[PDB]
Amino acid sequence: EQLFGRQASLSNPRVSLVANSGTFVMDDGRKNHVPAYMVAVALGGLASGLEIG
Amino acid sequence: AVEPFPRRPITRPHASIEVDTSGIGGSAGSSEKVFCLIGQAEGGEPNTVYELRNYSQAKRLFRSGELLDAIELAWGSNPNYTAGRILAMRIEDAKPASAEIGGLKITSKIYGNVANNIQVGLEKNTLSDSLRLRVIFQDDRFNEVYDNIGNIFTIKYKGEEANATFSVEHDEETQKASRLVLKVGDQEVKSYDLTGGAYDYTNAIITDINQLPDFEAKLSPFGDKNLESSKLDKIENANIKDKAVYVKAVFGDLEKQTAYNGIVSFEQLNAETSPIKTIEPFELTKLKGGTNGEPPATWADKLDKFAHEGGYYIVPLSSKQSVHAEVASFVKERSDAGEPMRAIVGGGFNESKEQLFGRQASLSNPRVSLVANSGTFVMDDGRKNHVPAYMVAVALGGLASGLEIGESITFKPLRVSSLDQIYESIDLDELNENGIISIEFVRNRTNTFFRIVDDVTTFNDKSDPVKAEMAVGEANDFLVSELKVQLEDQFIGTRTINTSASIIKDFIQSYLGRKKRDNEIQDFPAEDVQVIVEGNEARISMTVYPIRSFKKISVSLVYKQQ
Repeated sequence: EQLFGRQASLSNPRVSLVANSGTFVMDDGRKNHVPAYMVAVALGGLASGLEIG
Repeated sequence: AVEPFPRRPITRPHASIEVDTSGIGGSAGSSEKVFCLIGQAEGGEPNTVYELRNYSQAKRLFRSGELLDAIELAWGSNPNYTAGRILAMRIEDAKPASAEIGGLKITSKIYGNVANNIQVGLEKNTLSDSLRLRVIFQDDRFNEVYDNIGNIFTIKYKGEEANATFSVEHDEETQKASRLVLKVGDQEVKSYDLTGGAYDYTNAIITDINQLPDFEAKLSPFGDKNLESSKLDKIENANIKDKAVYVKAVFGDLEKQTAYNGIVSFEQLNAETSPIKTIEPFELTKLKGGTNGEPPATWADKLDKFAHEGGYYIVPLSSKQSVHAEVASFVKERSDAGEPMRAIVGGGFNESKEQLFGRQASLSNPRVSLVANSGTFVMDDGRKNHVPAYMVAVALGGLASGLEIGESITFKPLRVSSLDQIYESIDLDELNENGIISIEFVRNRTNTFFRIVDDVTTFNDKSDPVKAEMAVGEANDFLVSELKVQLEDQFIGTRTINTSASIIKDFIQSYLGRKKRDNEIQDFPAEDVQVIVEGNEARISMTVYPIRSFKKISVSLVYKQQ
């Protein structure tokens, strides 16, 4: 519902809203539990690597 | 014709798999020609012709009936000679079912007695001052629900002034409500006529109201609501300073969403110049008045519907002699008009050969062939059905549709499980000599076949193959028709500045030579062509030898010593 609240406030094709939050295992073996905007980086880093098509 | 069903909109990318007793069934194969059928059939629009490419569409639209069984025979009779595309129209003049409750006239997209099993109802959503809808079609178990119906956006006035009022006016001449005015403290800021122009959409109104420093119009997230302004509802003096003032288009929201329902159409009840009966919640109630009607005494109007459709083969699923005459007259008309066709007919169970001769005596036409045998077929789901001849006629029609133009149905096998009567050699000869097409049984060491003995039309004379053998006549038919239409395009259709008789003669000879190079025709006389031109008209005459098939073999044996 809060996600829909953000959707209600914001509806723009130039932006996408990610909902899930999780944890990542990183260098040195440390695993960090992080908010969604860190997941957003993973989506952004992925999309950056993918080709245009 | 019309390919009725477009895509279903989808929501998510996924793969789903579900066990079932039955599959998707047959499929239309590549074909030069098209196959037309008429018969008893539940579902679909009466007096409308539908094109089918797959058995799934036939199930989805022609929900049940002997017609749907006929399609299965057409594509299931032989995988090698699978029948081509299909044109179908239901004989029964079914009716829709209707419900008129709660300010709404509700009618069924489905036509027939099934339509009365549709239930639709509205409910009041106390949580958001809105109406709610549910649609259930119990036979197909199709359940649909809509919520927050009618409410688009909310307005709040934020200033300290005593009173803010929201008003919408009504036009009685057309029953529309096309004004929306915001007033605060007996002073007006703006007024939006909802009759197009400046504020055609509610989107602009929301933008307009939001610009006002003392107001905010906020979009409801429950369902896309960008309706045109004219669809807003009658509203009279709503206090904008309060917690929430709703802007409502009850029918407009219903009109958009309900268009996507697969079962129902909605109309807004006019009272019985009468004002609008208010759309209000009501119990989920059955639709009523949907029936199958009765078939017409004459099928001529139905057959006239197929003119200019290109279906070479047409089969009526009936045994009535008068109906057969109607088709024969209709086919005769189309052939002269420039649309050649062939009709396949067969009536009743185990009908007497004398009665077959009675039909032959009444009817002798090269454009039609009469099938005598009746039998039973094993079909999908393991059910085996014992059926009249006109269902066998479909198998012949479906077979002939799959075969190439130059190849006859003669002697080809058939999958029919069994036949009512097993004609003897003499019995078969009498039928074939009298222009009756029949089925023959043979037995291998451990195999059994049902074969089509030969191609013969009701026309009896053996003198002219084109009259007798439909395969030969069909080859001539497609040859001429394909030639003329091409010729029309080059000279009549396309802008031609000049033309001579000899030029036409060369073009004709070029066309025929190409056919021989494709093996479509075996031989012909090159010098026999004639061309005459007379003002705006030209006469063309030519001859081509029909193909001859292999019929008789006689053998004798001699035993000897050593």
